[PDB]
Amino acid sequence: HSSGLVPRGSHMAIIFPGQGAQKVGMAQDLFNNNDQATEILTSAAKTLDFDILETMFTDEEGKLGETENTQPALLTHSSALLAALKNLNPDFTMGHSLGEYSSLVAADVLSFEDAVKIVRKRGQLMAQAFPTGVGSMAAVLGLDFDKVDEICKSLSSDDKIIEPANINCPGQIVVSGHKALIDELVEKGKSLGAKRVMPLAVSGPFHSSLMKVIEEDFSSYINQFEWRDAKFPVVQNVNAQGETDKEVIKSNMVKQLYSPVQFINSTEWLIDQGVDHFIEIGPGKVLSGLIKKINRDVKLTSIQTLEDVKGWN
Ligand SMILES: [Ca+2]
Repeated sequence: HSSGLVPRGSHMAIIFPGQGAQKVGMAQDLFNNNDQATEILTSAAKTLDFDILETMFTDEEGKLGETENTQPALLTHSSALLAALKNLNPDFTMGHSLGEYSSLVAADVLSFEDAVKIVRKRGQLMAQAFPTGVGSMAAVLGLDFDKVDEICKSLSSDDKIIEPANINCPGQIVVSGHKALIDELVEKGKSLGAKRVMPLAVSGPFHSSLMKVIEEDFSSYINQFEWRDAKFPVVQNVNAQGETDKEVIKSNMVKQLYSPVQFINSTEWLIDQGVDHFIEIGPGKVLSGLIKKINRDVKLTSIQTLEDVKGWN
């Protein structure tokens, strides 16, 4: 201001949701109503080997929530919104699990066509990593991280493991690992003091050390594309810090598979750099809800529809 002392603040981060934020009908309002968004949607349609747009808009096969489909659907919706927005001037970005790929497209690490192929393979490898019934995930609500981690250490036994996977906000920690231990937690969660332990609709033990089984296949595929440096820092899920290096970001995308999503620490790191406005771009406002529980003073904007794009523009 007029004192010549500009407070740390006024930085803005654009952020992107992942699995769990999809909805049938997503992006149907953009298609053929905005040229930039439609370029992205038609790119995804021409690139993918299934009918991504039918799957997003009407999902007559009820497969939108199967992660091999949901991942490219979410990337496509967030990127289509992003392409339609004018003078979005982010200082940083982050995204939740799949959402980090939307950050990579936003920061020009990856082109949209390279990223949509990459996340389709990421979804197919995750979906096929373990047979039905071997690994799963559950949301533990109402407990501090230290208590959830203790519980996980107690139940991990007999060569089976359960680990904190998605560290979302105070009172919401998703855990992941062998299904027998996930189901024991589901059964005993109330007695252990959790407000609610919700088993989740997932095909495997995502973001647990068990996902090392797909590291090699994923590293091999991602070498088929050119990765670039980021134009502004991507706060990565593995380490909760801003990264711009192409080789550091690429290596962290492979580690991301089998490492917990550090959403609380990434949110905190961004606020400690002076981010006071987060703009969520995608279907739903799930990350805005998590950030509100992390810090109630920062500003939250959600961009979900063509009308929200018009209002911003
Ligand atoms: Ca990854």
